[PDB]
Amino acid sequence: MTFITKTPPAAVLLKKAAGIESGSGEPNRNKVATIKRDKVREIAELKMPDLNAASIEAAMRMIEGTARSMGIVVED
Repeated sequence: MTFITKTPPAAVLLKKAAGIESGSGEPNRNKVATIKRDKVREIAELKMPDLNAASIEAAMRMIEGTARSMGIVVED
């Protein structure tokens, strides 16, 4: 738990960005939002300067499979 610096994690930031306000709120293995790499692109850019990603496609790579663990799909 840290609320001082460093953007949020992929899933969380994903739920906020691609997860809209909260079409789910208590999701699990379903889908509530779908975006192309354009969103997971900018999204990873925010958590880029703080995430252990390895590059743009690399951040979205983990950020993508990450969104699937919540309720947001991603199209390459």
